[PDB]
Amino acid sequence: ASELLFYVNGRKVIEKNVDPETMLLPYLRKKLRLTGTKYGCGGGGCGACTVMISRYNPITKRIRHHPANACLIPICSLYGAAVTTVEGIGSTHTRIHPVQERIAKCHGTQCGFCTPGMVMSIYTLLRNHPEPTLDQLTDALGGNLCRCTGYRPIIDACKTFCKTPKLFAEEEFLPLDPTQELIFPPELMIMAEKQSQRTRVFGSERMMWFSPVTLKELLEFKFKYPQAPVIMGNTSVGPEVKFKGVFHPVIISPDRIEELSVVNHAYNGLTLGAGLSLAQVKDILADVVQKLPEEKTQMYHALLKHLGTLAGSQIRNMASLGGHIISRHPDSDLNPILAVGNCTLNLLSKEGKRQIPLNEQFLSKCPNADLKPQEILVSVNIPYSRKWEFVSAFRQAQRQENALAIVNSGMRVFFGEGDGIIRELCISYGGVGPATICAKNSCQKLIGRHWNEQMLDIACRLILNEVSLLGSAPGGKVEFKRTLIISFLFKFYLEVSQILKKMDPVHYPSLADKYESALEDLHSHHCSTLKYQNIGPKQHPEDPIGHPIMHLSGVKHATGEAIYCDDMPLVDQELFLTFVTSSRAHAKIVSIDLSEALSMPGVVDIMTAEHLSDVNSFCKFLATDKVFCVGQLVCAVLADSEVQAKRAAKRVKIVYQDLEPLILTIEESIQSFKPERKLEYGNVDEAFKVVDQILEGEIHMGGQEHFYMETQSMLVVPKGEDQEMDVYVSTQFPKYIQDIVASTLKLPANKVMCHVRRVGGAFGGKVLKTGIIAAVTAFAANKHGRAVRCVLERGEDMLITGGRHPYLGKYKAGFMNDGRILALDMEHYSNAGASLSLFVIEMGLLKMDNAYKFPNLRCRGWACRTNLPSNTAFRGFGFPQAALITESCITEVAAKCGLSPEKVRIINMYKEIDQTPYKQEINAKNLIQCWRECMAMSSYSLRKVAVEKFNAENYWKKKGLAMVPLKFPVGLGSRAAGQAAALVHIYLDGSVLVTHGGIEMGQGVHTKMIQVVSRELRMPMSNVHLRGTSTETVPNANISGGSVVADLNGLAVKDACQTLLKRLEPIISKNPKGTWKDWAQTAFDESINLSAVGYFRGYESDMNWEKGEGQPFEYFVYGAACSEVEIDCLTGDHKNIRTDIVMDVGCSINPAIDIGQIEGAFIQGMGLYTIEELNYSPQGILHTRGPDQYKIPAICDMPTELHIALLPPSQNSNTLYSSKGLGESGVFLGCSVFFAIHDAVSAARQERGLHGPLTLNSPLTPEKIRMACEDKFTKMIPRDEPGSYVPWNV
Amino acid sequence: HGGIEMGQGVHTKMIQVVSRELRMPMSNVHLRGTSTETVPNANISGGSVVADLNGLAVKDACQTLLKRLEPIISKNPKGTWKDWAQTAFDESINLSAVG
Amino acid sequence: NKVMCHVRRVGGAFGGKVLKTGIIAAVTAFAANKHGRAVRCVLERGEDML
Amino acid sequence: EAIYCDDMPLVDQELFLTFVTSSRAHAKIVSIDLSEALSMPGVVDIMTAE
Ligand SMILES: Cc1cc2nc3c(=O)[nH]c(=O)nc-3n(C[C@H](O)[C@H](O)[C@H](O)COP(=O)(O)OP(=O)(O)OC[C@H]3O[C@@H](n4cnc5c(N)ncnc54)[C@H](O)[C@@H]3O)c2cc1C
Ligand SMILES: CSc1ccc2c(c1)N(CC[C@@H]1CCCCN1C)c1ccccc1S2
Ligand SMILES: CSc1ccc2c(c1)N(CC[C@@H]1CCCCN1C)c1ccccc1S2
Ligand SMILES: Nc1nc2c(c(=O)[nH]1)N[C@H]1C(S)=C(S)[C@@H](COP(=O)(O)O)O[C@H]1N2
Ligand SMILES: Nc1nc2c(c(=O)[nH]1)N[C@H]1C(S)=C(S)[C@@H](COP(=O)(O)O)O[C@H]1N2
Ligand SMILES: c1ccc2cnncc2c1
Ligand code: MOS
Ligand code: MOS
Ligand code: FES
Ligand code: FES
Repeated sequence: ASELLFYVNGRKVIEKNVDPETMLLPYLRKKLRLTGTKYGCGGGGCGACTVMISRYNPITKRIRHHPANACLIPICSLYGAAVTTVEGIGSTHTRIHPVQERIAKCHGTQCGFCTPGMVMSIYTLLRNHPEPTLDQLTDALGGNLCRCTGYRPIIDACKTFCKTPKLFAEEEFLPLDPTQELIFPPELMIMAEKQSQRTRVFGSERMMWFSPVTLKELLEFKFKYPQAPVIMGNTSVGPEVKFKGVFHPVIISPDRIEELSVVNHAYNGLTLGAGLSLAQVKDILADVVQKLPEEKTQMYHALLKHLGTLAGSQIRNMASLGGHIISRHPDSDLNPILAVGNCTLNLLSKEGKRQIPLNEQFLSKCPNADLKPQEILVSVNIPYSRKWEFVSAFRQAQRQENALAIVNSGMRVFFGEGDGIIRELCISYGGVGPATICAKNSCQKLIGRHWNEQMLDIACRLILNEVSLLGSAPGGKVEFKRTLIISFLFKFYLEVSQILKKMDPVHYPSLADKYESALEDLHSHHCSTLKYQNIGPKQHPEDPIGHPIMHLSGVKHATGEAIYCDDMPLVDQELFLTFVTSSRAHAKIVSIDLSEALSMPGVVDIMTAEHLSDVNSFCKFLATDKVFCVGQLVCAVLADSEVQAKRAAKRVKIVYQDLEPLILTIEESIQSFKPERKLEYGNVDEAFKVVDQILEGEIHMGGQEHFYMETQSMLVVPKGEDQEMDVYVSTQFPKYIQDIVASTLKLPANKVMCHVRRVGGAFGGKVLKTGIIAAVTAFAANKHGRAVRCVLERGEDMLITGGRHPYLGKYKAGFMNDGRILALDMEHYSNAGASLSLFVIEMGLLKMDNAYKFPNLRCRGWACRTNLPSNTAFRGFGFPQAALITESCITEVAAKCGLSPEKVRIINMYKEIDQTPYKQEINAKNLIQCWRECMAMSSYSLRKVAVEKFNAENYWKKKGLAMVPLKFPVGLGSRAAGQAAALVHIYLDGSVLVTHGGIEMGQGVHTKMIQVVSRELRMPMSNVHLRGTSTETVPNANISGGSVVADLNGLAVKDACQTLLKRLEPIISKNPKGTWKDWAQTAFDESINLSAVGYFRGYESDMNWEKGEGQPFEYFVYGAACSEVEIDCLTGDHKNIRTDIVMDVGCSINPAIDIGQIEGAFIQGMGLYTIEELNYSPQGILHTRGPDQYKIPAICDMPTELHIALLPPSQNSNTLYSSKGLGESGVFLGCSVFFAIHDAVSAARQERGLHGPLTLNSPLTPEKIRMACEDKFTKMIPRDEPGSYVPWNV
Repeated sequence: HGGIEMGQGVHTKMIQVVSRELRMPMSNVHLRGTSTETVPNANISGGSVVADLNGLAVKDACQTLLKRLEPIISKNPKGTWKDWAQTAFDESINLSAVG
Repeated sequence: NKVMCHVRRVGGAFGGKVLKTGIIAAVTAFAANKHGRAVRCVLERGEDML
Repeated sequence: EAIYCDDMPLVDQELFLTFVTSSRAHAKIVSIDLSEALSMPGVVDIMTAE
């Protein structure tokens, strides 16, 4: 019956008979046509859907602004609220807001897909803190992920708001005017001013939603519908219904009930209301710890600590305290701390008040200790600590911030009296079972004992007995979890045996000098410097080549006006396509049952391989009789809406029959015929006879998800004449989309056109699978004579799409005692997934050499078919894998030689003039110069001894340092692959329209082409415009990949402009002072054509793989990278302190864009080598929930200090304006972090007496780090027999 | 091309021109329409000369394409257009032309 | 370079789809831009003749 | 199946433009009153030369 009234961007919104299942993110985009708020992941993780919620409190008479993720907000909970969106704060047609201006002009957008989310986080903080500190801004951005920029640009923009040659003019930014901000809509203030008691009701066929606005009403609805969930923030229930198949027919969702918002400062503690957000609790507790004595604020410190790392700011401002406590997540960070602190819950029912303790039995949901079905949590009591009462909280995860815990803990002690006899003890752990667990029996046995090391040894063992983990346990990481449990117990000992020394120094002993670093955690600050050339006096001041010109679409990224593929409006009567994918790794499809699915609401069609017949293949789209991996396409469900399609897809019943063998690993794939790729240089077998030492070793390397922020997206629109299709798709290869769609429809290419304006990141993962999906989508569209849209959710996308190839490298190395590798016999193995990969092996081998001359070399490679998602090409294209393995070989030799890796790197380096394994002459002057400048700027030698100084002084924390050189050759297989084309029109007003085969993915290609046009035609960039990329305008264009897009399309764009000048030479000479409008007009008047095709034939390139020699590369991008880290030997955490990068780029066409490519590549590499990890079960299922969640780098992961230098220009008359195409280059430089961690672990291994075989694999995770730092805790843990259990992973 | 189909059958005549000049069936040629995004600065479709003048421009483009493909066509006289186009791409010869 | 005009076919013209067509398109595009919306203008036969 | 301009599908949220035309051959426009017209259902805007 009730109406849903709220505001969005100042404008009233009324929905009558509203569906209560409607979420805000869909509503904004589809119903309000506000497409700036984006879909990234759909679980609150990435912050792409960040918005501002505003509410008036009629009691306190103040407007409260908080951030939130729109993907989890149900619109029925917005009654009387004011949503603000990226569009709301400014636009190009109104006026640009400063946050929008600065994030763009600081070059903080590349692909731009994360920009609106960043803007709304920044904007929201500024509305609460107009004069902020940088900490407050970076804390707000804790939940905001970016895959392109590396964060530094966004942090520079944040600094401009903080009181305290460049890429951007900070002084030119208009100042923030807090008095001229958006007024909170006055009507909502009037609505709140009358405290209506009317309980609101919304409904549909599926759901009934009750919003009680009083406590009396709330309890009345809790009696009626006892099993209905009380929705507050929807950050627990929301993700469960979204992808754990849960459904609630009745929802109770109360408004701000004053009893649930209580903040009572009691005599013996405080009572916090169940409706308070976690962010509000953090403020309340941060306030009291600053104004009460430390003796009483012990519990509030522990909660503060874990609230600092709990998700990001968006989830904290949504999630409620009561919701946290009641939802009882096993990996809850707060509940273990609450468990140990004698906290009690204030319950309330219709039939009265009640109070129960928050104990292990409550956390394990024992009915007699739980809430009754008819009652609610009103508030929680958290008492003040007494004298000699101490509490600590610990946690470890994949990264420091915005990531679920692997293990966490709360631990309390009580001594009383003052002596050292322990009188109470509660020790709770999370992430080690289905619920939070208290070691009640261990603690009972420890009562009466003293606080000494003899307690620890026994306390560790009976804890290890009590908190048992089966080797098959959910989450995996069993051996690591075991260690963390006792390693936190060790840290707790040290914290307590220190506050005791502080308070009572004569009785208790001082800590061991080397041990003290265990207590301080690894915090952060973000410093950076950017060196580059700035030509110059010779050049015309309006020539834009060399200048740091902002990305053309950058401000539109900031305002949300940039249209990405799904942002295209609803086409009349369009349908939606979604796929049923395989749930088995290698099985026979015995049957499919579409009966229930076909009958369901909105369903137009469901296609199997049968229904595609002879057009189910290219150069198979849907599975036929067998499946060969999880995530393979099986059915295509077509419906009138997205929800209807997803619903019907879940009721498609497929039954399988598993098949042997189930091949998952590379070793398993090695047991018909694979083609070999080989490089022979010198004579390896004779070299092995004349070397001081021989060394065998290997390293495995994990894959990598692309994690483009824009998921796979397309709109396929049939014209309704001559079977014409228009295909709008986020892809890197329009020509391939054209071909596969045309082929599928059995049409000539002239009927199918593919159009691409922009792609929200790609990195290689928007090519082959994109076309398969576009082919299937276009089949449906043609079949039903309707436009069809296919956009994948993040889970589907990661499963359906591939990743980077996992590698295995095997090497046998002969070397001298000074560290010269005179013989090397290399083997590469790529994990291909279900299909072939060999392109990647080839580039692996050709770029394997990197910075080093290997005078006798035998490099061999083989792609390996497994039953996992079919992996694709990735930014780096074999080099990140092939380079790491040679550095691994170098590091193992260094160890045997007693020399540092950097001495072995410099002794094996290519000389100024030298030759590659494939007989190409190279000028490695800039390789050497990059290495030297990187040693100098980083002050390597001085920091080297500072790290050795630290390591000799610290036992439980170590630092490490590494430097790595870069040679990234650029060049495709052949001349035809590197050809490119453009089309340039000059209109009679003098304005220019240009286009070309290249695709904007965030790399700023289109910006560079306008810079090229500006130079060549001698006109401002404002006078040139580009719409996008199309097969209708420029045919037969090659893939946008290989670090050469701007490089090659730039030459074609140049070619077109020069053709136009040749024609206009007569016109220009007769009127030198004339404008372009005059020249264009007088050209038309004299019948001179003002349209021209541009063309570049391509770089000459060849490779004879029989002989193993050729000229495949046009030029070489050189560099070096130094990185420093500190590790936590107890937990396995690490911090990246500093990273210095020097890079030969030739003459940069745009140093803002080119520096942005280095940072992005570097951070994408850093992730690959450290924190990015895909977990697969023994049955080939990808794990995607809990601590198994996949984590790209965040702001917390970004190096604290970052220096980037570009080497002065080098003159290369074979490329566009002597520039070098980077983009892929910097990825490998992130292994500097890998080897810095490798060094740090070696320091702990040397001190402790652990010599010999140190092979750490990539990704170098906290699991791998901590288990490498062996000690009494690693040797102590329980261990299972290898084959006695089935593991969760590997 | 810059010309507009008003019912006078201009587009039909341009495909007839393309069919003669490239020596291919009319079924192998397609036209979608007219656009300032593809062909700039086009004069009015009037004066009894639309097909007349746009036909000469369409002819001009086809001949430009043959000049480039003359090497390709002589080495393989029996070949199809698919073969000639493919081998043109393989040898970095442009297959787009203004008329 | 910001404005593109696309024409697939015309259902007869004979000279009468030039100057007034552009006037109407100019006015129509002013509205579309003003309100940030697609705008369609199709005349009835009486209006058209007048 | 031949698509003419008005045969193009409804674009999402598109508006419609129609003209008020002159009913006199040579006269002065002493005034225009858009008051009733502006208040009526669906009306987004009415433009004069102003
Ligand atoms: C992206 C993301 C990251 C996260 N990261 C972390 C992390 O790092 N660490 C961590 O510890 N947690 C994390 N969480 C979990 C989060 O803290 C909880 O989901 C949240 O605290 C639950 O609060 P809520 O208000 O959303 O509960 P809701 O989803 O609204 O409700 C959950 C349950 O509690 C019940 N309930 C709620 N209020 C009451 C009441 N007053 N009386 C009775 N029953 C009630 C409901 O009936 C329901 O069954 C994360 C969640 C997300 C989505
Ligand atoms: C590669 S040097 C270069 C690069 C960009 C521009 C430029 C020169 N000129 C020359 C002025 C020309 C002379 C020829 C016809 C058009 N008029 C404007 C400008 C001068 C002043 C403002 C903007 C520009 S744009
Ligand atoms: C102006 S003479 C003219 C006009 C139209 C066609 C034509 C000749 N040819 C030549 C065959 C060419 C030879 C060159 C390459 C392509 N093959 C088909 C045809 C023969 C048979 C069927 C259709 C056609 S299309
Ligand atoms: N922001 C952004 N940068 C990116 C990519 C991307 O998808 N987004 N892709 C990379 C890849 S894999 C390649 S091959 C190059 C291609 O463009 P370029 O040749 O102009 O550098 O861009 C790189 N940089
Ligand atoms: N069916 C049809 N035929 C038509 C017209 C038309 O609108 N429809 N316009 C005429 C006019 S006024 C001119 S100028 C010519 C232009 O086309 P052409 O030069 O190709 O004949 O077509 C003539 N024939
Ligand atoms: C198909 C898929 C990926 C590719 C990456 N780089 N070059 C060519 C490719 C062809
Ligand atoms: O060539 Mo980039 O898409 S791996
Ligand atoms: O030239 Mo025809 O439109 S009178
Ligand atoms: S946070 Fe909602 S889209 Fe990723
Ligand atoms: S620009 Fe931030 S995700 Fe691409």
